[PDB]
Amino acid sequence: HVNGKVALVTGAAQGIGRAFAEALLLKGAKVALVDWNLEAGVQCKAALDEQFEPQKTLFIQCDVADQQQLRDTFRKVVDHFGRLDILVNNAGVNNEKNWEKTLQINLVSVISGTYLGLDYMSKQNGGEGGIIINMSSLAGLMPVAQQPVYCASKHGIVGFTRSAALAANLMNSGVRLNAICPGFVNTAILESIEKEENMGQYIEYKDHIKDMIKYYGILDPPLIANGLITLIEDDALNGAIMKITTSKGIHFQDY
Amino acid sequence: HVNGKVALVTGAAQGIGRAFAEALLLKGAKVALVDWNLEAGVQCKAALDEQFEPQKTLFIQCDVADQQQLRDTFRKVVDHFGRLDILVNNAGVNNEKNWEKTLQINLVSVISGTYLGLDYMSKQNGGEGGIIINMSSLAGLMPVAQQPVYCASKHGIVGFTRSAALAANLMNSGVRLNAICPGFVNTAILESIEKEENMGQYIEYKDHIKDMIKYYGILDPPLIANGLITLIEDDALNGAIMKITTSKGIHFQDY
Ligand SMILES: NC(=O)c1ccc[n+]([C@@H]2O[C@H](COP(=O)([O-])OP(=O)(O)OC[C@H]3O[C@@H](n4cnc5c(N)ncnc54)[C@H](O)[C@@H]3O)[C@@H](O)[C@H]2O)c1
Ligand SMILES: NC(=O)c1ccc[n+]([C@@H]2O[C@H](COP(=O)([O-])OP(=O)(O)OC[C@H]3O[C@@H](n4cnc5c(N)ncnc54)[C@H](O)[C@@H]3O)[C@@H](O)[C@H]2O)c1
Ligand SMILES: Cn1nc2cc(N3CCOc4cc(C(=O)N5CCC(F)(F)CC5)ccc43)ccn2c1=O
Ligand SMILES: Cn1nc2cc(N3CCOc4cc(C(=O)N5CCC(F)(F)CC5)ccc43)ccn2c1=O
Repeated sequence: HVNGKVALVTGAAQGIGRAFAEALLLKGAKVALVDWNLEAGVQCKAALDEQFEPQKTLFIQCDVADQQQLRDTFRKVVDHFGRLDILVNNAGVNNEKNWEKTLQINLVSVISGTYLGLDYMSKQNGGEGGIIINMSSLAGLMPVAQQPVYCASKHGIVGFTRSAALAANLMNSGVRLNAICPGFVNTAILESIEKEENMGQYIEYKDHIKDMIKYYGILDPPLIANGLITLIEDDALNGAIMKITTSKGIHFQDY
Repeated sequence: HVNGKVALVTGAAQGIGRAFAEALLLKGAKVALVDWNLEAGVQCKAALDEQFEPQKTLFIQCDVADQQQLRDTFRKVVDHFGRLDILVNNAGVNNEKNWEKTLQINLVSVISGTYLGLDYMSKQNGGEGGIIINMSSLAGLMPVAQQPVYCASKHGIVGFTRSAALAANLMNSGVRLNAICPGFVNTAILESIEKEENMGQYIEYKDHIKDMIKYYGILDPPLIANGLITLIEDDALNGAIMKITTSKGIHFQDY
């Protein structure tokens, strides 16, 4: 189901997004790597081009929270690769200080990107259907005392995705929407909990998170990519909230 | 436990917010009615003045989604009444068409209002503690096919409020933060499901909501206000997610 498909992955320069790009590439997708960090993107594209044919990937610099630029980016992806099959709204930040920007990136941009994915992929517009995967977190399901707004953002993604999936069935768009909710993942974002710039008033309680990181353990990005691929290959999965934890592996929130 | 306390209720001009204001007035609070609807707000305070003493209420016109107005409105309330004890972040809209505004109103404003509430009320800032109640919805706990962004916003409030409650404990702020998640309530917002202006692309699916309304029935605003009073009066309730249904009345989400 993945071979020959065109995926747009936001936040693809590193971490989970990069892992998605690699997993999709390994299974024969073409991937637009979309990220606001041009330097990390360049390095990512360089590394991918050592493992994959260059025609298989495209780097586009975009701040997903800039809606005009996001729209431009979708236009570029479809102009470059001719179609869109898979959208992964993966970009996210931890910033409890500039918390409005956290909401803009983590939630608003997931909704706007989702809506663009439906415009490009819905059968209602003559598309072939497709899949949209949105990156939530266990923080989308349970509280995080040291990051309430991050928590808010990931909760929003759960409710939004479950609802949009239901609406997709009703509209016969042919688009399946699912969300992934990882435990801690071994990526650079974990570093953010050390910085008053990112934690603001919550910086003083950062060691509680550091303890949870060690006691729950951390997930390898490839494992999340495995979850991604599962979602993409199983066309029964719509509205699914996929949980990935070190203890229970890849499973689902039941409602 | 309520007598002589100062309450700020957003969305106070009508609906659940008006019910909160009345319930609080009945229990001896002073209430700042904050709402963007000048006409409704003026008539609300006029109606309240016929039943309660005029000095117990202050109407302030404010778009809560305008953070500068919100901040200013907080300053005017505390200047007028001399302190803040109870913040009810109750304003919300249903608008899946200009869904960015819906997030600004339903989620951004709840967080910014909460943060303002804590600025005044936290012990660590020279406050004497108090309570913040956020208005979620059952849409904060489950999907709504015909209003995905409303759902996202209400989910956001649940994640935010449970998280901030835990933080308030860590920080010994002396503030309790709870959320209420009603089923359908007999207010003017129910009319919006009939309008393309509010429903946008989901307008064609509104009958499903209408069917749920007939299925579940409709709650009276005063019952919701009874839920508010329960939260204010019980100092053991922090991070509680109160559900109010026709079937079960006032109860709590168990996690
Ligand atoms: N790592 C974890 O523990 C964890 C757990 C649960 C969920 N998540 C979520 O997984 C997703 C991926 O994060 P990660 O762990 O790989 O972190 P990361 O910080 O290493 O990678 C995030 C990537 O997104 C990009 N990005 C951020 N804001 C952007 C914007 N406005 N426009 C474009 N690109 C932007 C960054 O430049 C970066 O390349 C995020 O949504 C994060 O919230 C992470
Ligand atoms: N009525 C329901 O079935 C139901 C169910 C669950 C939750 N809720 C929530 O209850 C709350 C109260 O809504 P309601 O049912 O009383 O509806 P309503 O439309 O009758 O009242 C909402 C009030 O909020 C005000 N408001 C809206 N946006 C504002 C803004 N930007 N700035 C200032 N004031 C603003 C409106 O002017 C109005 O007076 C909302 O948060 C709503 O989402 C309602
Ligand atoms: C059984 N079990 N339960 C849990 C609960 C987990 N939590 C609760 C605390 O905060 C979290 C944050 C994020 C999160 O998205 N992060 C980490 C902090 C950040 F880097 F800033 C942003 C990205 C994910 C999960 C959790 C984790 C593993 N867990 C597990 O294995
Ligand atoms: C057991 N049980 N389960 C449920 C589920 C309910 N739902 C799911 C569908 O949508 C909702 C919307 C709102 C909501 O906040 N609204 C209504 C629509 C609006 F006017 F536009 C905005 C404000 C509230 C609840 C529900 C309702 C009662 N329920 C019950 O009693």
